[PDB]
Amino acid sequence: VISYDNYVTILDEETLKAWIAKLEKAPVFAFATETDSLDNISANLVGLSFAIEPGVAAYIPVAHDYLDAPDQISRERALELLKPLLEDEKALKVGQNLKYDRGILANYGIELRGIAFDTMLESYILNSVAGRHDMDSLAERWLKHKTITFEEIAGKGKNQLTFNQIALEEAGRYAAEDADVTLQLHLKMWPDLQKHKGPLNVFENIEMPLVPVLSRIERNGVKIDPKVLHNHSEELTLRLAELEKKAHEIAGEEFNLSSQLQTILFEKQGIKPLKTSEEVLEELALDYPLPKVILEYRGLAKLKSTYTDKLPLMINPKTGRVHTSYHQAVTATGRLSSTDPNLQNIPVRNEEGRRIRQAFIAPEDYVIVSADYSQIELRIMAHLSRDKGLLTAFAEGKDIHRATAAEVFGLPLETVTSEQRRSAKAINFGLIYGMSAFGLARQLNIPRKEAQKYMDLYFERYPGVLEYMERTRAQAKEQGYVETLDGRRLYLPDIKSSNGARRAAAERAAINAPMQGTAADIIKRAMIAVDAWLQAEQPRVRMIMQVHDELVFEVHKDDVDAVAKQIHQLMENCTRLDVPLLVEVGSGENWDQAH
DNA sequence: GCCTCGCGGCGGC
DNA sequence: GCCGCGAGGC
Ligand SMILES: [Zn+2]
Repeated sequence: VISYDNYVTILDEETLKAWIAKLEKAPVFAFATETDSLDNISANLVGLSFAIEPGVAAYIPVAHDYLDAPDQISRERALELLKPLLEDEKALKVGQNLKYDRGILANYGIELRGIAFDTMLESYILNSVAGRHDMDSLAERWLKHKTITFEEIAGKGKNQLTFNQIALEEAGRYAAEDADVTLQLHLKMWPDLQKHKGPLNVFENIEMPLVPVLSRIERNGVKIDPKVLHNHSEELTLRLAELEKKAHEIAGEEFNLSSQLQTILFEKQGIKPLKTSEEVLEELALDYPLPKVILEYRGLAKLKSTYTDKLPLMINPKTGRVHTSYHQAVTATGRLSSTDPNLQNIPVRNEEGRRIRQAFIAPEDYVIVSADYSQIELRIMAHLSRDKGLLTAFAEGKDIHRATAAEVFGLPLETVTSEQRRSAKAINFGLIYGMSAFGLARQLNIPRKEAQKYMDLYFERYPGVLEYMERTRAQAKEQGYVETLDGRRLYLPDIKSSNGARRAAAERAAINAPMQGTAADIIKRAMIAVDAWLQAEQPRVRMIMQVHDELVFEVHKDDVDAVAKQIHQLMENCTRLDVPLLVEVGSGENWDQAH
């Protein structure tokens, strides 16, 4: 197993100073933080652990307070001896999700500075789709070492012990083993990473410097107005009733129900539909009423609970603000998923979604400033296909949907019917998602091979797009992956799936990911760029959220004119300067007003 | 306290 | 590409 004889628990200053001297001369050192809660802003540090060499790791208890607990170094002293090591940029620390550890250390006025290697990210940059990137999983994968899962030394459920209650030597067993494994994992992964500059560059210059900016954004969080949501909740209740009523105008009783089960699904028999919702029961049809009205219902109920009713319950008591959680190593293409307030999931073009964005308030004398990337994936696609047509559309500011419509439908720009710009929009966005022709016919759902004819007309006027496409489908099967403009690799194991039906999903994915991924890398770079500028100049502005391509700030009303200008300089410049970039900036007293 | 289906999650303690 | 939480039958 692992226990009390491996790692040392440091309960006295003399030993601690000895360990600091060796940390001062180590090339890189690991390190962990042990707390009494996962809330990075309300958690109290309970102990730390460091490992300098496989097997050589120790635990330092500072705040264990159970019945009759042994005397320990105080948190204050342990930290004042550890602080200069912790803030020394020349001291390269290694850890598993060092964003947490940065936040906790930030709570004591300590700015963690040697954030050199984060194992969870090395895993993610090594292979995005390889599997779960949590340490227990990396331990079985990279080292076949079954670790001590947290649940063992703390218990499960309600009477789960928090770390400070857990006995000094058991705590030590987990925390020091953690520190040690983290280091061994770094020792396996960093070599492989160094192999080939694509991935290594993303790690070195996007992924790792982003970690402390993500701890800043979460700890800033957002200010929300619980009143506005409550009004929209009463209203959402009302609206559900109609659906309930409108839903029932298309049928039925009977009911016991609602809500799912055999009750709504019953009608798949007599309300003659083809035959687990959102999904199946393709109403992709105008009528039948049942798989249409109950979808309008599920959607607003969702909206109601998930946002309108949960957002008021998530205000942090210490800050009076909501702190969304950004997960850096979870999506397959390189994007950031926000959870708890999952900003990505609030509907952009919907009337009930525009109310939610109104709840996000700018504090007194501050306004919300939004900076969004103007359809960057199409500008990225334009850059990946070397198609002079698309390049020029963007060069002289032509609305690409209308210019594309003028070429595809062979007609003068000035007279483009809006009826044609829509058909041009569908195709254009289609190619970004690697839309398999029928995809167009089902998105712009009403034509058949007319879409096929459309694709022909677009590729004849824009050959570069399918040049791009074939080249990508090629390197996809060939190498087993596709890379973004900087080197991020999506590994596609099923591109060669021996006609495994949706092997073609990997083909789609192959054309999709380079665009999604380069956009993602571009935003991360912009984030790093802006944050840097904030840490140096410290203007009255805080970066409060990031979602889908826009970055939301909270700039002081007086300073907005220069700040919106700086964002405009930073973002479309020290980012992917080889793509033609446009960032739209808005200001309003709330997120939607700034949109 | 128990089972199955449907939507939103995956790190850190 | 696999796990969880929450609702409805019960
Ligand atoms: Zn930890």
